[PDB]
Amino acid sequence: FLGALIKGAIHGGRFIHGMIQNHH
Repeated sequence: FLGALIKGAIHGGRFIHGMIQNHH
């Protein structure tokens, strides 16, 4: 029930595109 794929949210939510949830 961790939910978080560690590597701290992929890599910190910026590798893809702002986490797609942070984007800009």
